[PDB]
Amino acid sequence: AYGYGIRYEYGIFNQKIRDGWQVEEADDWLRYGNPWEKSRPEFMLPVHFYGKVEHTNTGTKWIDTQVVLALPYDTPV
Amino acid sequence: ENVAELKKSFNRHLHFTLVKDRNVATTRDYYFALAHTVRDHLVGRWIRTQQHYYDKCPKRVYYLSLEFYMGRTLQNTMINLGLQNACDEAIYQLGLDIEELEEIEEDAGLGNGGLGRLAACFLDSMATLGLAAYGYGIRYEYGIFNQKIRDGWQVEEADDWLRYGNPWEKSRPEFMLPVHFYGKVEHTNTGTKWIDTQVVLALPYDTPVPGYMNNTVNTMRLWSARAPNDGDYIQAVLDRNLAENISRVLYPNDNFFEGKELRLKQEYFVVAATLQDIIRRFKASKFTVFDAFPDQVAIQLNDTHPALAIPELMRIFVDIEKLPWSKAWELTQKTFAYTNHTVLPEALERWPVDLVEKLLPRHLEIIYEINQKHLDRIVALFPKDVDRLRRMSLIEEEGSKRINMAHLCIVGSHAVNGVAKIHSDIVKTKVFKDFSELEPDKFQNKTNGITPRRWLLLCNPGLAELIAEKIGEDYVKDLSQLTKLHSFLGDDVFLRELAKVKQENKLKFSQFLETEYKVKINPSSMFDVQVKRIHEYKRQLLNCLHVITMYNRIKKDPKKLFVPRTVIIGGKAAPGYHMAKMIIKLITSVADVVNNDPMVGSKLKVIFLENYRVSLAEKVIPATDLSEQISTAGTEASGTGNMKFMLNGALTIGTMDGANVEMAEEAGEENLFIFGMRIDDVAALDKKGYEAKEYYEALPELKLVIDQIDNGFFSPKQPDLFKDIINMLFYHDRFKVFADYEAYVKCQDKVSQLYMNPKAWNTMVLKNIAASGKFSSDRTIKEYAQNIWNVEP
Amino acid sequence: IRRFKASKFVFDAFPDQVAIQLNDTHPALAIPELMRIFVDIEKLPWSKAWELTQKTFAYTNHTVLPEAL
Amino acid sequence: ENVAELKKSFNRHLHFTLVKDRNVATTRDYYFALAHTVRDHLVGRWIRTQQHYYDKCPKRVYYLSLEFYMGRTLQNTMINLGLQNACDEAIYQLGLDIEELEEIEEDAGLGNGGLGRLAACFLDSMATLGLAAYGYGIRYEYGIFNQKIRDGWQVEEADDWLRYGNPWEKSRPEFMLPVHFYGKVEHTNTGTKWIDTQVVLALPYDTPVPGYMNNTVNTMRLWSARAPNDGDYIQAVLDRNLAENISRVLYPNDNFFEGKELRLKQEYFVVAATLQDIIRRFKASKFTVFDAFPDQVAIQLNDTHPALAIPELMRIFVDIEKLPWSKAWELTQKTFAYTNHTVLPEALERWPVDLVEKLLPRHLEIIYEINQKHLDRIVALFPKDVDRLRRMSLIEEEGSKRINMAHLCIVGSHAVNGVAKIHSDIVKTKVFKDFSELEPDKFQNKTNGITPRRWLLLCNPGLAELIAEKIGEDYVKDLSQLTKLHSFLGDDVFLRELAKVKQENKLKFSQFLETEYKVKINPSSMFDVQVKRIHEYKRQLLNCLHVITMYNRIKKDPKKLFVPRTVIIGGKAAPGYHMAKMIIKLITSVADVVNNDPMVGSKLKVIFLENYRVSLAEKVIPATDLSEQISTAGTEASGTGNMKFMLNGALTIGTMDGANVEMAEEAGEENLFIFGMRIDDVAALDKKGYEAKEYYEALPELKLVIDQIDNGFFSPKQPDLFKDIINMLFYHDRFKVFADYEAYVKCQDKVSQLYMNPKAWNTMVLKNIAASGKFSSDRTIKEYAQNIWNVEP
Ligand SMILES: O=C(N[C@@H](Cc1ccccc1)C(=O)N1CC(C(=O)O)C1)c1cc2cc(Cl)ccc2[nH]1
Ligand SMILES: O=C(N[C@@H](Cc1ccccc1)C(=O)N1CC(C(=O)O)C1)c1cc2cc(Cl)ccc2[nH]1
Ligand SMILES: O=C(N[C@@H](Cc1ccccc1)C(=O)N1CC(C(=O)O)C1)c1cc2cc(Cl)ccc2[nH]1
Ligand SMILES: *Cc1c(COP(=O)(O)O)cnc(C)c1O
Ligand SMILES: *Cc1c(COP(=O)(O)O)cnc(C)c1O
Ligand SMILES: CC(=O)N[C@@H]1O[C@H](CO)[C@@H](O)[C@H](O)[C@H]1O
Ligand SMILES: CC(=O)N[C@@H]1O[C@H](CO)[C@@H](O)[C@H](O)[C@H]1O
Ligand SMILES: Cn1c(=O)c2c(ncn2C)n(C)c1=O
Ligand SMILES: Cn1c(=O)c2c(ncn2C)n(C)c1=O
Ligand SMILES: Cn1c(=O)c2c(ncn2C)n(C)c1=O
Ligand SMILES: Cn1c(=O)c2c(ncn2C)n(C)c1=O
Repeated sequence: AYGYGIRYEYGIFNQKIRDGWQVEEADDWLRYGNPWEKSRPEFMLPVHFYGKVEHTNTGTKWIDTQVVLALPYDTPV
Repeated sequence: ENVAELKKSFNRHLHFTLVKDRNVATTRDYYFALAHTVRDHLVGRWIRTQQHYYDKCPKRVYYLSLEFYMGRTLQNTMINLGLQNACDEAIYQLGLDIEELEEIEEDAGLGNGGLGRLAACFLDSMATLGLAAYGYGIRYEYGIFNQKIRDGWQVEEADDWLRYGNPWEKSRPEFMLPVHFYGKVEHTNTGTKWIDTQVVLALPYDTPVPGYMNNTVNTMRLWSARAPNDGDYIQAVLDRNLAENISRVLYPNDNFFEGKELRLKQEYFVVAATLQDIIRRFKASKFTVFDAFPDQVAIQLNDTHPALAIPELMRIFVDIEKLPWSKAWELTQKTFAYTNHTVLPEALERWPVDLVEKLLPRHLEIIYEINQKHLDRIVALFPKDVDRLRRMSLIEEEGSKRINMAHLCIVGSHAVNGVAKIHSDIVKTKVFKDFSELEPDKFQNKTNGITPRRWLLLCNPGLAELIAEKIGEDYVKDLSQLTKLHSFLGDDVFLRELAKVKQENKLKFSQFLETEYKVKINPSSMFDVQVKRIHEYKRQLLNCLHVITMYNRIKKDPKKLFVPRTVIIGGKAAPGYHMAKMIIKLITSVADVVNNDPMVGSKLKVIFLENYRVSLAEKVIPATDLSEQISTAGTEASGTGNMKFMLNGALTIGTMDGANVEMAEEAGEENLFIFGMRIDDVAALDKKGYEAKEYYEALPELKLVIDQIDNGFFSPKQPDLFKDIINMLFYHDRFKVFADYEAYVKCQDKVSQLYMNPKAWNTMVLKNIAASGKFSSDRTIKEYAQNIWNVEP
Repeated sequence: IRRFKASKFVFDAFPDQVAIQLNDTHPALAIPELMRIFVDIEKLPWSKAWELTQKTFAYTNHTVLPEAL
Repeated sequence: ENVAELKKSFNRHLHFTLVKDRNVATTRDYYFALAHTVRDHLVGRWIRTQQHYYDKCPKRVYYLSLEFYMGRTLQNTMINLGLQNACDEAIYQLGLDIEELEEIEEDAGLGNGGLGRLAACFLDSMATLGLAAYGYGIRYEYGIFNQKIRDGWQVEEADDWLRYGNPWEKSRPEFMLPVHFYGKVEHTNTGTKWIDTQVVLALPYDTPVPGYMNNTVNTMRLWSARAPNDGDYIQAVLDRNLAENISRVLYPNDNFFEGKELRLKQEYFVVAATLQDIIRRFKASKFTVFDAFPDQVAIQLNDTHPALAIPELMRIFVDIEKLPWSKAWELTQKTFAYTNHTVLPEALERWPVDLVEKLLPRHLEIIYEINQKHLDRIVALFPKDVDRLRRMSLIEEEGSKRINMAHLCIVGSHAVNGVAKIHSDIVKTKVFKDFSELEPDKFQNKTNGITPRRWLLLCNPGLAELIAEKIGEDYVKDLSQLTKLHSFLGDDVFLRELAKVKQENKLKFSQFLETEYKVKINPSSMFDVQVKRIHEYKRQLLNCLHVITMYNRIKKDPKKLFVPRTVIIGGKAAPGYHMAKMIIKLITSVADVVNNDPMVGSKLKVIFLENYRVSLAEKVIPATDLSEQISTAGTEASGTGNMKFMLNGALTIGTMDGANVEMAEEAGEENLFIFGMRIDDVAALDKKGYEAKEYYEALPELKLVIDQIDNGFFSPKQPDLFKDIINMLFYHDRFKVFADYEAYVKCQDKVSQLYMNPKAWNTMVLKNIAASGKFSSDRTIKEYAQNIWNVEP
């Protein structure tokens, strides 16, 4: 088995009670470092967003896209 | 188009076209049903394409050649039409294996090697670029012979490729034409008349040439010889074979001139038919009327083989269309362009005027007049220099008069090109100096190329997919896009994936080798490959020396670390080429000793790849680690196999000759294993004098090899079997094998070193593949379109 | 997909080597994305790819609350 | 320590730290495993060193700078720890190439050029001398951008140097600190209070600085910006980027002031954190308590960038530690020392008081008070001279009020120094005349230096070994020992060995050039190099004129003996520096015409060295024959690249400017190719009036070059592409390029003459290297230690 998700810099917020109301504080869980994760840079990948669809004889092409990279981090289970 | 409908069409053809059902259908039957199913997808665009050319009348390009080394058509057609994946699925769903059906198809081997394969790659490129191009050749009943090895020797078998029928060809009876021979000339008051001739009919067969994913389908028109219809009755009917013998068989000579009357008939046959077909088409279009001819028609001469086209066109314009000489000649020079494909003396076409007088009387007269107008000019511009007249004449006088067809092509053409920088240079400043000095702008270079469809997409889908997943499919039509590959030089994973692709190709090709040959293949060894026509200039002999060399080093120190190799050498030898046949026997003799010696084991295997042809090149090329391109510097006009291996992930070891020089420039010299003498070194060694007995005396490793070959170590039953080889090496070797021996071996040692460093080896592989873009035949044709034919996509 | 190709692999065996559980609808786009890869990248016909897809994916519904759909 | 144990440690890290084995390990993985293996050797001495400083409390030196151009750390660390040879052997025994692993390491390019590299050389020197020194900067997520050339133009790419992680840095979370911004001031009865501020946290990262073979390891502490922890929730979390943008990227400007609010934030950010960290440390040691502060702490201001430190310290002493102004001010002046690094008007920092009022309200008030006490004094000593008050004020009134940070540094410091005799002189008697007249003993000179470890031992091992075999290894710590080299001026063999070293460096660097660029390199040609940030004052343009000059002479008389050269010009241009970018395009345009003209051939090659950085300087510098140091006299404060080339065997051609003047003094003027106007000539030409159209009218060779550049000879597709360059040269050239053209070219001709006399050339080379001792940064720091910081090794 393999789990697949997103490595959020900020997880679910830390909740505090101020004057009886809930107050949210950023959960900066990686500030001091996480020894349990292992970057795997050789497996980085590009992800596309936006752009448009071109219908050519070589089939449909998704062009003019903005690219973002995906850097995986493995945690042992 | 979709899977379900492809299954129905297949079953429909198996039934109505093959008259079979699943219980009685043969493998050939399934293949024909699939072939017809795919073939139907071309018809619409083929009619549409040809109709478009008629309505818009773009300038037409005619590639005239005696050779078209087409290989197989089914897979190629499925890829260019975007049907492969669908057909693969449909066939699989019908319970069949498409790969097995594909092996049924006979190769259309109407060529000898490069020259014929270049023409085939050009058609693909011209169709992919959307040009109104037409290829014109001869529909040989028999192509290049099928090669077999019996008792270590090459044995030839007729290549009866049409026996079972050809679904990819379409007879065009309405365009049949008569071609004349012999007869005599009559200079009357109504024009010159070529009469009392022997007539042979030419029946054209059209084969569709589909471009890659563009809806364009051009035509390859091949002519067939047929007896006219107008002593013993039986013999007379049988004698009809004589005429039909004209398009019977392809002359099996690569880079060698054989002045056989039948060949001269094939040259004129294809030429007379083609030029009459182009003229008819011209006059049938929207068009003194001929002034626009050179603006509507461009004819490329593939080597001097179709040289007769120059006078044939003149004959037509003057005797048929009644145009004055001066005008006829002008249009001719604007119409023709000549490609010189070789510099080897033995390959030069020099026809005895006696032979030409008897067979083509009217053409001899025209060639003589062309030479007169030609020499009158020279005499004017150089009143003194009479030796220049002799060197530029279309006629050679020394002994029996002969015609220099190359000279004839130069004067009747407006463009002349070599097939690689170093070759074109040698052609312009050395071989045809006297001509280029007068007409400098006439000579050019058009470096050869190979189509990335058949030679990448078709032969190595794994590599095409890997590349495509990283930089898109853009590269198929614009190969210079492979340079983006440099972005991943430090990407360890992409390098492991690149290697996996090669290894899979090697594992598969290995299954082919253990199936066709006894030998056990070390799948981890290095695949050292040299496949091309057997020639002394290509030096399969040099390679053979290195193999025996490696063998001895192994026997000498069995415990000495040796990088394993599987040396593969293949190629057909011209039937009458004695030295080529002997070289084949030597290789087969070596393999026998090598592959069966317990001490060498899996360290070294040698294979003489039988029946090397296009379909076989598609299998071994993707599986190669090391490509041997070792002809003597200045002897290989260009080479194309070298490009094939470069595009498919192999490293190259060769001399600075042909296109090898340009490969080094594109990828960087350090990323190739260059060695040996260069154009200048060979010349120096010549002026001085090549004494082969010196290297033998100064190199012990070479001496051991030579002694083994000379004393019978590789032919115990026949101690002097290789005498002729030894004799040529020591006294008649124009290709200086012994002179590059030392550099070659040292180069080979470095290759072995690098092979042991996968990271380094594949890194270089990636730079080569990244630098192969330049060699796509689309780029070659692009330069032809712009600088010679003046046509646009 | 890269792992599948690097193992002892064309894609006919994909569903027999790969099972992808979609935790609620959040990763729903994985379905059309695989179709995209199969068809636009791997050049497989639609019918074949749709078949490989359904065999590969499994969906787990984690709620019926209208505001969570 | 020994080979076997280094192999085990390497394998131990590959396994436990990289979670890899040999079959799946990447090149980056091996590099990290080696890096960690070497890194372990520093820990013991790093803890020991810092513990020693705490127990003995020696005076501490803090080098405060916005820049640290560190380059790579692995090799440097192996050399200073005496591990290189052992690691090289271990790695080789593991089947790897240490050189390939080293190339994986990203440069820590947190600098723009000299100013940042000087700081880096200083840390090395301070650690080698055993000083209790600390460097303080900003840990930029992105350093100086990575440069690429696309279509002849410089293109910028983010230098994401931390992406894969940095083994040489150590987060120190327990020392995190808050830095405030904005807010307002409150003058209460319990002290002044700076409130309602925006807080940003600064997280320090420590990097060890190992001295050469001495067991000392100091620290380089770089600060990182982090958002505090105490509308739409998502946006709020995302908005945390704003604060963190403070230490996001290094401003890519060399010698140019950009008054951007973000930059002002970086200046204060690094300053507030540093001063609070030093104060805390001070109060945490063995210590009214602050009276001993200046005896325990010395802070050097690298240029005016960290000028805010003066008021920040005042703010701390008065508002936090509750010290009276008079005392606070005294301690401050005893603590700070200021180094002026430039005299170029455009590089001067002048912040609009409006910007400072909003961002640093409490600091504006303190700067105003400092100016009041400052001007009250002047008014006293010069009751009449009111214009003197305007010229010495910390505030400039002309138009929008601005703050002269340099003035602020002078009054708050007890020492001010230039970076070279001629520069310091100009700083003391001209630019700051009004200040030095009152406080003469305040101004000094501290000629720049470069570390012989990285810039000799690391970059040119062959030369270090040759030198070491002749005079011992003593010179590494005392470079003035190179003078013993004079003992071998007539030693023909030592001269042939000196030349071999250079040639090897040239052959290796040549492989780098043919690998990165198409061009074919003449390994025997003269390596003419000018690598530095692109500037009009540095005159890469002048060099370019000479190249075009040489090119024309070659075209003019192809058969005229020409001493072959490989001209290399490289350097990054500030992104918004238009003229610098245009200059790059010109050079690339020239190379294209030059490198591809058949008539010039191997006589001349031109290369625009892409992405010039520390690791690249280490490759090209050892490979240089001729070093171009040709900035206009009086414009280069000092220069350090010039020193690098001198120590590595290159001859210099330049003007009497910066440290070039001192190089001539040490080696003897005749042993350098000096030319052009001098500080006095340029002034005369100014008073008179520089009319560039005169030299163009009086020098045909220059006119030809100019016409070619202006008429499109180097940009056919864009005839007026270089219009802006021509326009500046003829009407807006403050660096008088045309004025030194003639002298420069004549100087260049003499260099060519000498190059043809190997004995003479290398003899001069030896005198230069022998005279380079003075330029070791150990000597520079020694003078800083004795005359400004008052600390001992
Ligand atoms: O960063 C080092 N160790 C690591 C150890 C670590 C790793 C993973 C989680 C927690 C701690 C470290 O302290 N951190 C990584 C975290 C971050 O990125 O902020 C904090 C380190 C050890 C070392 C030893 C020498 Cl000699 C020089 C530099 C060094 N850095
Ligand atoms: O020739 C027929 N189909 C063709 C189908 C075909 C066409 C072109 C190439 C290969 C196969 C056929 O079998 N061949 C042509 C080849 C040749 O030239 O010898 C072999 C055919 C189908 C059919 C069906 C009926 Cl009911 C009667 C006669 C028929 N002939
Ligand atoms: O992060 C580990 N090693 C570290 C090792 C390292 C440390 C510092 C610089 C480079 C490499 C790692 O791979 N990186 C830190 C870099 C980053 O900040 O992204 C990349 C690690 C080892 C390990 C071993 C197990 Cl069993 C589980 C989790 C693990 N993480
Ligand atoms: C490509 C090819 C050739 C040309 O090979 P060279 O090595 O260039 O002589 C010859 N024969 C076949 C079958 C080919 O596919
Ligand atoms: C040394 C160095 C410099 C300083 O060069 P000058 O010629 O003194 O301006 C600039 N950049 C780099 C990368 C250096 O190594
Ligand atoms: C006469 C002849 O077959 N020439 C061949 O032509 C091909 C195609 O141009 C070249 O690649 C090759 O080197 C050359 O030997
Ligand atoms: C502002 C700035 O970057 N100044 C630079 O400082 C270095 C180090 O002192 C000098 O060598 C150089 O000539 C000068 O241009
Ligand atoms: C290439 N070649 C041939 O193909 C050949 C030949 N002699 C006969 N043939 C067929 N010779 C000498 C030759 O060099
Ligand atoms: C088949 N074959 C040849 O083709 C051959 C030969 N000797 C020379 N040649 C060319 N021998 C002995 C032979 O058996
Ligand atoms: C050095 N330099 C720059 O770095 C610069 C500039 N203009 C913008 N920039 C970034 N100018 C005029 C300049 O001289
Ligand atoms: C990339 N680039 C520039 O950077 C540039 C320019 N013209 C001026 N500059 C600065 N052009 C035309 C250009 O392509």
